[PDB]
Amino acid sequence: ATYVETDAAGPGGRAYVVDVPKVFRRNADGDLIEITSDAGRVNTNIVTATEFLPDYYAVKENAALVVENVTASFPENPSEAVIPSVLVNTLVGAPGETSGGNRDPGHVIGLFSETMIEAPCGTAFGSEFRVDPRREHLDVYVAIKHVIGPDDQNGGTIGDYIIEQFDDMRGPVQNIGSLQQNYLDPRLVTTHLGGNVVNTQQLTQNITLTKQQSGWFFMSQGTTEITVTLGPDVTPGCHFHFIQGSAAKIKFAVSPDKAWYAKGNQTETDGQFGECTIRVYPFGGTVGTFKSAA
Amino acid sequence: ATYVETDAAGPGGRAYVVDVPKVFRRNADGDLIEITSDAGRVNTNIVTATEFLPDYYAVKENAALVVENVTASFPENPSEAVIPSVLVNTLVGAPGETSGGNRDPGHVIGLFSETMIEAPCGTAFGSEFRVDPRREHLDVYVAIKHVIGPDDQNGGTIGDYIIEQFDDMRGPVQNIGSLQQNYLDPRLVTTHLGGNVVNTQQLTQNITLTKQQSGWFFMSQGTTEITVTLGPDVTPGCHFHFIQGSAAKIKFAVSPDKAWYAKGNQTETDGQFGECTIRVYPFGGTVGTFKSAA
Amino acid sequence: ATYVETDAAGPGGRAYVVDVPKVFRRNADGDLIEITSDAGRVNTNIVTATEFLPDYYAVKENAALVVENVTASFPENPSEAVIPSVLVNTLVGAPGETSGGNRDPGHVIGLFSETMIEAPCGTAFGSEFRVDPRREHLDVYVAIKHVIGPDDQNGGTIGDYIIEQFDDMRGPVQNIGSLQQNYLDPRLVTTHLGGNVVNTQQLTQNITLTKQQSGWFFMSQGTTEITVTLGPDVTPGCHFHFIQGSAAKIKFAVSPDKAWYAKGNQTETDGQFGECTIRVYPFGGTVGTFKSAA
Repeated sequence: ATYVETDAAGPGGRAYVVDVPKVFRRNADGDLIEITSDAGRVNTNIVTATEFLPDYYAVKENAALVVENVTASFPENPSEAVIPSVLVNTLVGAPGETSGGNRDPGHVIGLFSETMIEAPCGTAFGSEFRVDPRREHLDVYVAIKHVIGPDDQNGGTIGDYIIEQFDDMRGPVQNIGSLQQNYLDPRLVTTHLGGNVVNTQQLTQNITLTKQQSGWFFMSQGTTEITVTLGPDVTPGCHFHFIQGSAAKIKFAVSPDKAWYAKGNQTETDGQFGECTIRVYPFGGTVGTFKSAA
Repeated sequence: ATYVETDAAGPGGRAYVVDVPKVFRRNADGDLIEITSDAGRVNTNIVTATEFLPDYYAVKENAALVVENVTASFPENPSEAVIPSVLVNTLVGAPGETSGGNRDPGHVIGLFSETMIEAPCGTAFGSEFRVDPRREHLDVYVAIKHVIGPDDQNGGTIGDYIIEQFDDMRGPVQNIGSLQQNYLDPRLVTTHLGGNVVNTQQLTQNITLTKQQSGWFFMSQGTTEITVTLGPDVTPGCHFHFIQGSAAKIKFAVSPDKAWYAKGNQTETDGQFGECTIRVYPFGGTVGTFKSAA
Repeated sequence: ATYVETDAAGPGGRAYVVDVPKVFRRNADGDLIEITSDAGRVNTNIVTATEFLPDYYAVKENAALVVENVTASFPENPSEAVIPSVLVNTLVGAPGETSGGNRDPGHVIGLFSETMIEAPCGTAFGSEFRVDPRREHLDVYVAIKHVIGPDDQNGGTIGDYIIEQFDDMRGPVQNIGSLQQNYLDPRLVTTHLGGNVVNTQQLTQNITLTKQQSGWFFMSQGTTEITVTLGPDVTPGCHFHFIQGSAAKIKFAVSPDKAWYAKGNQTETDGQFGECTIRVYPFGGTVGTFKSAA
């Protein structure tokens, strides 16, 4: 780190020529930040309790970190450049280097959002996506977009890909009152071009159907009769399928608020290999479509 | 000053360190210009975008906040820790105290994303999840991965959990053209294990089927003749189901751009409980499977 | 350069000042790179990860950016105010001005996540949402929402509002091992009121069924018989729908691992307008519900 006379600063310029690729790390209130082109790292904030002010300025003044990006092109030349607001670039391994990596026990996270709740709270939001078309027309908006780079530039191989992955914690977690997934606006259309898989189970004891049992396949296996009771929590719209693979018969019952509706008033399957489709319609309309054993 | 083996510049080290959080540089005029930077909790950027350039180095030149996190390890000792590029924590209630909380009117949000529109905009992205396997092999990729704390370490309870909620805004918004959820790659293998609910409708008058009503279960009610007309918008591949629960007949009509197809050119139902399943197919092939009344 | 005491770094502050307008760094190749400050926060970090420590305090040490929000409120008067943690406000055009814009080739991204791979890796997460109810009870939690400003506040229009978009990259991308979307907790209940669209195709030669083809509709065209073989990859819980669209019969074959199962061991459709519903059940039970040609 000296002042030298070099041509890189001009025909006869002078410069400070610190001679290490990892130039000044700088010391913040405890940590070496990075090259002297960065800012503070750890941010904390405490908000003051107030009333409901559903305004953008109000939530801005309550926010802990505010990032805003404004683009202003000319009317003659509306630009076509990609303008992200927040760019999080997770990188593993230095470019041009074949050193190290991360193993299975650990994992790298592009963005970790953790909810820390220990006080009585009404609702908590993990994310939110709002669009405000104040003045103009937007041709198309997408909340979540998935892009994978073409193989002509990326020679790597991805063994497995998951769009969305949800584990099971029936043992470790019991305090969840109810977990669901709601789409209250039927305007959307699901253009699912792939396959699908549904749950299946074999019945041997009498069961009470709820909203979770919507749509699986039931196998009546055993010798004693198996009774299925449609609980009051079952909502119109779901459907269940039953097929008998054994000699045991299948009995059906409904909640008092549901009135049985069937062709011929049949309350059980006719025989083995007989199909039974149970469908629920508004104001408690239970319809059981039966198929002959033969 | 001085050069140190900090180990914060990789496994090797050998970086240059300055022991104060602010450094400066004297320009030609004689006044100091800061080399470093430190912004508060509010950040603002204005960009005069040039022509389209899909280069990551060019892309980061327009972002208002760029975050990188590089993981480096020895080739013989790959890392096994967890490396989140960005960590955001939403804490309610000071630890060691249960005082206070948030009711229904106020909702704590881990991450807020929103947009204002004031100029003609082509398209807008609420998020984007890219991946570039530039050189090496990656085993598993996950876009969104939901985690619930185990109850052995969590004495509290969660009454309701929603992995995704989309409300209905029939009244408040009417400027939206279409609502879509596209999966343009049939190579996707969706795996489900929960339940499903299908919207159900009771038909009583003339109806022109569109994209929104696809996949539903329709009920024939009343005595007057009910006609279902398939408009041009109905793309191939959609499926519809109809059940005649009364004596009202059901007629089927197709747009002139496609030809109706059924069993024996039967363009109507046969009677009560005569179910018709309509499946559209390319080249204008609209097939209808008709079920006998008895 | 020497540390000095100046007011330019705050009232009664100290700094590290270089007395030359140009400061240079020697990179790994010996070239000189000028050190300069751009616009926007460039928060960056490099981590030499230790062993696996799955603790919040431990993991927070490896984050390039940490945001902490504590909404402590009084016990007798809990708050009812919306309090986000990270607020992102991307907008186009200043309020009150219609000048300029951004056409379709360009776009704005609310949060541009990224992931570059240069070294072998085990697991990568695009994002992660976690809830930790240590002490108290939470009423409702929703991971991700979708809120659109009501028209009484927004005067513009939206063309398309895509909840989730996934394009097709068969050409550019062929190094992907597989594409999946797994839900391995059966307790989940979904309420999809919108339309559902699946993939349909017409057979022309002998084919082998895969997981991607589950839940599709097929028709046989021509005169030569077409053989459909269930591949070894087929697992229990799938379903396939087949209809003979022409005079050519469709023969059914099963891999040695799976066992064929049908009413009367009917391995092919009798004639045109026949129906088959092939469902795979535990222990390799490939059971096919059959409907005759008529």
